[PDB]
Amino acid sequence: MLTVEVEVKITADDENKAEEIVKRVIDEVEREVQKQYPNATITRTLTRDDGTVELRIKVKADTEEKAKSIIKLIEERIEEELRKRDPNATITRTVRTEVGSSWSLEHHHHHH
Repeated sequence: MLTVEVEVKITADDENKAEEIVKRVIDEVEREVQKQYPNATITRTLTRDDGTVELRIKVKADTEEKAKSIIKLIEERIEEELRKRDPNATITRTVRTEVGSSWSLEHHHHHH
């Protein structure tokens, strides 16, 4: 299993109330993901910058694909519940983990 780190930049009308909603929502979704994926660990850090609630989600899951599933359904919910009262509630996915560390497989064809 691997850990996936994304930065979801949540812009709302009230960054105070945006923080409040997104806090509860992830925690309510967390307990429902824990029963689907027992080994998957949901971690989140809301850090407010320039009026944006910068939600950095860390999902340690079986694969990256199954982690992105968890991330996406969180990004659904946190924008839905927030948009109901904050009209300009829009989340920005910025992935902070890159998976594609290439290497030179140099092999000199030297046999006798």
